[PDB]
Amino acid sequence: IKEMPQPKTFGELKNLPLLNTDKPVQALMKIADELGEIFKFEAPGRVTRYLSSQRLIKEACDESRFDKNLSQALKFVRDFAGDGLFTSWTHEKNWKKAHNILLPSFSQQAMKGYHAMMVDIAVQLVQKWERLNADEHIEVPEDMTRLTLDTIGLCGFNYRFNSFYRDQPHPFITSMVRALDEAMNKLQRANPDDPAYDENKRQFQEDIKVMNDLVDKIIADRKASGEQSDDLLTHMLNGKDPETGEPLDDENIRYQIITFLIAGHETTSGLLSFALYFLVKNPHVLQKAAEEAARVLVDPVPSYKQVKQLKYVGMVLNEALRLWPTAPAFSLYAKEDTVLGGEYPLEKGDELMVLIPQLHRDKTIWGDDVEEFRPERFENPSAIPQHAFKPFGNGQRACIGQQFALHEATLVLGMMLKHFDFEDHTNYELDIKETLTLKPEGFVVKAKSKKIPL
Ligand code: HEM
Ligand SMILES: O=C(O)[C@H](Cc1ccccc1)NC(=O)[C@@H]1CCCN1C(=O)OCc1ccccc1
Ligand SMILES: C[C@H](N)c1ccccc1
Repeated sequence: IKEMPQPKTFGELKNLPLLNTDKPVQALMKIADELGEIFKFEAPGRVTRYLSSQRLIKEACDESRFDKNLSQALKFVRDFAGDGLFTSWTHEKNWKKAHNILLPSFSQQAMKGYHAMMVDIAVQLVQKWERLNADEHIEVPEDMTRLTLDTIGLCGFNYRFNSFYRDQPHPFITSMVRALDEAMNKLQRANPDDPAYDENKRQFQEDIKVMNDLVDKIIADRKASGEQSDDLLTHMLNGKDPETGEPLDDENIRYQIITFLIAGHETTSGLLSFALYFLVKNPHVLQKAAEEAARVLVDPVPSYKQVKQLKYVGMVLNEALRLWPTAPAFSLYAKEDTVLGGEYPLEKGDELMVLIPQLHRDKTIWGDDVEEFRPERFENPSAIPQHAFKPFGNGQRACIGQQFALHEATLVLGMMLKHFDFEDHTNYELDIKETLTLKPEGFVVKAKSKKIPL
């Protein structure tokens, strides 16, 4: 039994001003490097503890001992995501209900049904790049977000955002991004009292109304037509929870749609961006990956079966998730009084934060080379210890979208590597923008077509 280290303090603000930065996760990563596997973090009326070691995170991941907590970031996202899967407590009736209805829609099996629609968007990405002139470059995060948003639109609700036809966002996305922006900015802030932030508050209320009206219309216009298009919206309108026997009500369905639209703008787009970054910075790896893409994707249109064969492309994506897990933290609470790691006594209710990028750098798991991009670490998936690798979180509150994310990222990265050579023509310096998620800002490449017909 021993006392926790704590980073530097600002009198009565405690540690809060440490979050007065547009890169809080990165600042928390540098604090973990200084203080080690566990530190205390206090704000006025709040105390959490950041975990960085596999030794302590394997205990936090014990579902008999700890459950999902909504962090301050999750409570602010709930103002527009409501009791959707990502922002609901495990004990809220709508969590288990929604989880049991949607779990079949997100299985490895359901991916065979989404495949055609994903390919439709991936082919739009490849044609865009095939049609660039010699002088031009690729804005990598911008194009990946166009792809992932369009993919979740079409598979989710049979809606085309047509992001490859635009350089200005949909009225929904403007509100959605501006809501999320306001939600992360609030973390550091003084209070919800300053008249200054009323304008930020006014705007936030108009954005919640805009997202709510446009998604409530979508539900309404789909119940209008009676059409049964095999999409998440159909599954949610017809689907019945086997426990309660009930379907979701229209309000919860609107919350699920908002939740899914954010995920598929903010997470998979980041994975693909990091993955391409590590590939252009590691030529030997790009070469192994492009060899597999060219051998496997022998048809102009990739099949489900062919994407499952891209083992090494899978390993690249897992290595990108290891260094830069795009949803970098999740929050837990003690269900009862308990002792963490034989050393840190917690009371019932006490909060933990899992710093996933730090977990993924634990030299006692991964060796001394933790900063190296080596997809070969993942050649043998049973060599990875339990709870050493948690990019999709933990237990029943893990990412429902995991197989959807990996199928889309494997398909698209497969096709990119099949169709183009890539040049890091600016020698890009990694600059990680923090929203809810991580993305590489300003990441630009050139592609040189291999002139393979679609
Ligand atoms: C590479 C992409 C993604 C990563 C790294 C990721 C990561 C995560 C993680 C770490 C959690 C746990 C959060 C927590 O404990 O607070 C989570 C939950 C969730 N994710 Fe994802 N995600 C990704 C893509 C997606 C996609 C594409 C969707 C939807 C189509 C999605 C939907 C969700 C939902 C609904 C939850 C809450 C599930 C529940 O608790 O019942 N995610 N994700
Ligand atoms: O939101 C929190 O409670 C903490 C930050 C905090 C604020 C006030 C007092 C004490 C701690 N959040 C976090 O540690 C991290 C860093 C910034 C975002 N974040 C987070 O966990 O956001 C929720 C989230 C959403 C989506 C994906 C991962 C994580
Ligand atoms: C990280 C998680 N997959 C997420 C879910 C919904 C909205 C934003 C993020």
